[PDB]
Amino acid sequence: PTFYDIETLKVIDEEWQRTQCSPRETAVEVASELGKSTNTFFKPPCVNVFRCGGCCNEESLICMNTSTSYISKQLFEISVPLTSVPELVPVKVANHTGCKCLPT
Amino acid sequence: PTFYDIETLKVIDEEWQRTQCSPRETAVEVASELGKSTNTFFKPPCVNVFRCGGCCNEESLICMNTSTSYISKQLFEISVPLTSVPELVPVKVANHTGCKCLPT
Ligand SMILES: *[C@@H]1O[C@H](CO)[C@@H](O[C@@H]2O[C@H](CO)[C@@H](O[C@@H]3O[C@H](CO)[C@@H](O)[C@H](O)[C@@H]3O)[C@H](O)[C@H]2NC(C)=O)[C@H](O)[C@H]1NC(C)=O
Ligand SMILES: *[C@@H]1O[C@H](CO)[C@@H](O[C@@H]2O[C@H](CO)[C@@H](O[C@@H]3O[C@H](CO)[C@@H](O)[C@H](O)[C@@H]3O)[C@H](O)[C@H]2NC(C)=O)[C@H](O)[C@H]1NC(C)=O
Ligand SMILES: *[C@@H]1O[C@H](CO)[C@@H](O[C@@H]2O[C@H](CO)[C@@H](O[C@@H]3O[C@H](CO)[C@@H](O)[C@H](O)[C@@H]3O)[C@H](O)[C@H]2NC(C)=O)[C@H](O)[C@H]1NC(C)=O
Ligand SMILES: *[C@@H]1O[C@H](CO)[C@@H](O[C@@H]2O[C@H](CO)[C@@H](O[C@@H]3O[C@H](CO)[C@@H](O)[C@H](O)[C@@H]3O)[C@H](O)[C@H]2NC(C)=O)[C@H](O)[C@H]1NC(C)=O
Repeated sequence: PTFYDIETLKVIDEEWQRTQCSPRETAVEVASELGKSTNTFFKPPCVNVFRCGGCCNEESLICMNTSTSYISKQLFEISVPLTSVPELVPVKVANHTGCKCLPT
Repeated sequence: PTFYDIETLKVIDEEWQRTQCSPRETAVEVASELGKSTNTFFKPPCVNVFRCGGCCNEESLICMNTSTSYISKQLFEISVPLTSVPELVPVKVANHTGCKCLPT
């Protein structure tokens, strides 16, 4: 075990660690998380919340949220066509606060 | 258009911008990007590369890579069972360097 050897391996592990199941910030399209009837739009269409992702030690395991809170995010509801008026509505979208690899 | 009004809207747009199609760093499981025959493992199993994602202005559009480079990432190949020895191999994994919303 030379000294140059260690550093690289180290670094590779840090790589491996940064890929592990955690709540990472992601872009969620609000339509796909609700009923979305009769072409009631959103603007903006998407929102930045934290979500679970990343790899697991064993294959059968998956990154699943173990806890979740719900942020409120002001958005414009546009029903086009057509009317009248889009209003500033606070929609509740799931922020994942806990994760763990699980079955499945 | 009051002054408090502006700030919030501003901020919401910045939200909207941060969700738009771009190359964002993500965790790729190396098995799923190759042949993966006869249970030839990897360790670590995953790797941090840049990939395309995010929302698009219109619905029919998707974030697609328009350019891609290929990073080389030293990994351990373990064929278990079983032998012999896992060796430090440089695998070539796709780093997305360009994106744009497209059809589809
Ligand atoms: C893990 O996070 C997900 C979000 O990705 C959570 O799923 C959500 O769970 C809530 C609460 O059960 C669901 O709200 C429900 O919606 C139904 C019908 O759409 C409504 O009738 C109920 O009254 C309720 O409000 C929501 O649908 C669901 N969202 C999804 C899956 O898209 C889940 O709760 C989280 N799980 C853990 C372990 O915390
Ligand atoms: C949405 O979920 C994200 C992540 O799941 C939440 O961010 C997390 O907030 C918690 C709050 O306790 C942070 O815990 C602590 O953070 C401080 C930061 O200095 C740290 O010193 C402590 O050791 C501890 O970790 C956590 O770090 C943070 N995670 C990330 C990645 O930002 C966020 O709060 C959730 N949104 C809301 C408002 O519920
Ligand atoms: C967008 O990025 C993707 C990666 O997610 C690129 O897909 C990859 O394209 C390369 C080059 O065509 C493929 O390599 C090929 O593999 C086949 C068989 O597996 C081999 O026979 C060929 O000789 C070649 O080396 C690779 O399979 C493919 N990877 C995927 C899709 O998982 C794609 O090139 C990028 N597109 C743009 C617009 O740059
Ligand atoms: C893998 O792809 C990522 C992103 O697709 C590459 O990161 C990007 O690298 C380019 C190199 O030109 C950066 O462009 C310039 O970055 C400097 C940073 O100070 C900035 O001042 C310039 O305005 C310009 O944007 C780009 O920012 C950067 N993107 C991110 C999000 O990091 C990365 O280089 C690719 N891996 C390899 C080695 O091919």
